[PDB]
Amino acid sequence: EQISISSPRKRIYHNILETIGGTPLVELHGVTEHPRIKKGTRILVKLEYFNPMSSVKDRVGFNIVYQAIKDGRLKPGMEIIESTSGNTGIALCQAGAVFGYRVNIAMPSTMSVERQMIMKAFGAELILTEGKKGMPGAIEEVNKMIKENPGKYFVANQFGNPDNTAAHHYTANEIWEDTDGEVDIVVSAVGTSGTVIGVAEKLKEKKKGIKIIAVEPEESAVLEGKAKGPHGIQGIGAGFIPDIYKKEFVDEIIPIKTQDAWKMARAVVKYDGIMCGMSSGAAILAGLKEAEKPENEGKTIVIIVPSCGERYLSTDLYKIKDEGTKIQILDSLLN
Amino acid sequence: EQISISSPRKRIYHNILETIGGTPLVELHGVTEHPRIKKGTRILVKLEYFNPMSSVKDRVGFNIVYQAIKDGRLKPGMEIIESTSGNTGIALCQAGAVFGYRVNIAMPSTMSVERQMIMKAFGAELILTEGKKGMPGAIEEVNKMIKENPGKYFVANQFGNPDNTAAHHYTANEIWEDTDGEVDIVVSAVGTSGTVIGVAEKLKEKKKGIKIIAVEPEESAVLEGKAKGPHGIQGIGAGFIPDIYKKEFVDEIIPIKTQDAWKMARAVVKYDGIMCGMSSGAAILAGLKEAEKPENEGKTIVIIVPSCGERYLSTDLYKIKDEGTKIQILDSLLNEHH
Ligand SMILES: *Cc1c(COP(=O)(O)O)cnc(C)c1O
Ligand SMILES: *Cc1c(COP(=O)(O)O)cnc(C)c1O
Repeated sequence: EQISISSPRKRIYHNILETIGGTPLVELHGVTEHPRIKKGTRILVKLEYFNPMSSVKDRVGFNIVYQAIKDGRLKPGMEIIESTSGNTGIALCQAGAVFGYRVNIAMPSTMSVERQMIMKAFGAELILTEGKKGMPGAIEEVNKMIKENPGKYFVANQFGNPDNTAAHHYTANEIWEDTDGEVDIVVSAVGTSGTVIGVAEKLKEKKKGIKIIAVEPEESAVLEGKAKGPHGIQGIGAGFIPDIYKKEFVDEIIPIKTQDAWKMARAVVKYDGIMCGMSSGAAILAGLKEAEKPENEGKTIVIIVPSCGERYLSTDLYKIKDEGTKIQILDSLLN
Repeated sequence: EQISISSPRKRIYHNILETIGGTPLVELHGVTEHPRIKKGTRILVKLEYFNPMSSVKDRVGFNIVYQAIKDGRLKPGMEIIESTSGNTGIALCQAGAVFGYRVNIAMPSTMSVERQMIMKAFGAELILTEGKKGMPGAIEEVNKMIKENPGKYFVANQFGNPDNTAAHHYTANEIWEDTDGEVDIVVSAVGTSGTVIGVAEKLKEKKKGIKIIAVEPEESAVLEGKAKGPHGIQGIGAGFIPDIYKKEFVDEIIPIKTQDAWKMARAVVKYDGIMCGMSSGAAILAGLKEAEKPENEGKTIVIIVPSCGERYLSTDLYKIKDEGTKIQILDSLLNEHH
């Protein structure tokens, strides 16, 4: 067979923010080579690290800040300020630099040492919190900071800001377009849940039969009624239900163990040559568990890949190695 | 003024390899705001970190393996090898993974330890040579391996492989289409020279008068006949003139100093929100200087941005915090004369 690379975009972008979105939808083949996965069943991954700062959050940082400005909620003199688990902080720095607004961030030193190492360069100004802080380290921090410093700050409030969810109607349109309306199932690991709900509401609008599946850490299955627990899937498992979350739009929630998520992440880069992050591992494994169900035969399954594994080198993601063959590794992951 | 994000690609890719190329051409603004740069001249950057592994090398690693598999130089039973500790090794690992070929990358033990990890992630067999030996030590190991194992390896040979250069006819094609034939000048920091020449070859077929400019470390201006020397602009300044290099296609060569390249890279991310790498900082500076030249008013200048600054967090790229207002920094970057 022949392999054709991408053609010219035929567009000259005015600024980096215009290169956000329109991320590639790619077929998985290596990790899908399994007896119970029919050839008619298509498993596609939507690579969000193709965004300017390699994360799905690029859509969110841009939208939150952009709307706030056109709204009047953010105006000359004020400053953006948020508390995040990583990529959101980065996307806000990217938007701030372009719009000319100084950014302020507060995150838990426990996520990924290199996310902390990106905000400075952009012109940001940090503060970081305790691990096991989960959010009281991210969230509250800014709360107090703003408090006495009145109408000077604009808080992103990613977990409750509707402009987060809204940015994903584009993610949804992209999925619908790229599959020419064949998308049957969409799988998404949840952080703020802006992606899962934003996509769900926009796709349901185009076709109600689509099944929306949320993915969360088994060690902190909060969407499934459990309590905040410790886990290693960076980017998700906030430890509480986001205000922007709407269960009515989610059909099934799948819990994934931190380790299986890492292991899946390893198989995906090894057998498909796609270097996805930790949360992507959880999303893909859950997507593969759907692909083997008898009633999903022939269906088209789209899985969001939030980030790239390179932003996790400092972690244990690629530390331990896996024994056995591919089919061997795939079996341990599915059963 | 309205800001519109990208539209759906309206396409499903058979594999990651197919998402290579077709990189974005973006207008620079913040760093072009200096009295000596005219309002007409257009300064654009081609972001090659939009490739699947964030570097211009994805095009090269792909084409080398693809062309070899097509010609029969690479076949079942063989393995890929290459002494490289940069982006090319990563590029080859990605191709090998998809095409199903074992990859072997040789590099000094002591350096770039998780780029190493990135490579091991793809399942690459790392060949760590003696630290104080450097790249020459790794190349010696490669030569030793292929010599003791005749017919077993396929050497990428990025500095002398015509398939490197050929890959950039696409890069060229993209610049031509994206600028609707308007491109006047192309600036490219040189590593293997695959980019500057592959683009020049194709573009000089499109129209007469397209200026091709190569950029290199001012501390190792080998293309300019100077002597090899120590510099800090990763990705370029190989220290010798690559076999695929063809002086005929290059109109001008601009030497850029290491810290200047770094200083530009910071200004670009800070004032344009584009986190480019070291070599990108060098090319952009070079490109900006061309933009202040009287004869270049109203022209369209295209600058290649080889990689993302995220792959340089362990270096001193962002360690130094520049003092001064934006104008002070830009003015300090463009104050050299004649
Ligand atoms: C932010 C982030 C997510 C977010 O999922 P959402 O539903 O959009 O909040 C997922 N994965 C990673 C790695 C992230 O950084
Ligand atoms: C590979 C690479 C280059 C290459 O320049 P070429 O003329 O194409 O060899 C430049 N910069 C960086 C960072 C690279 O990795």
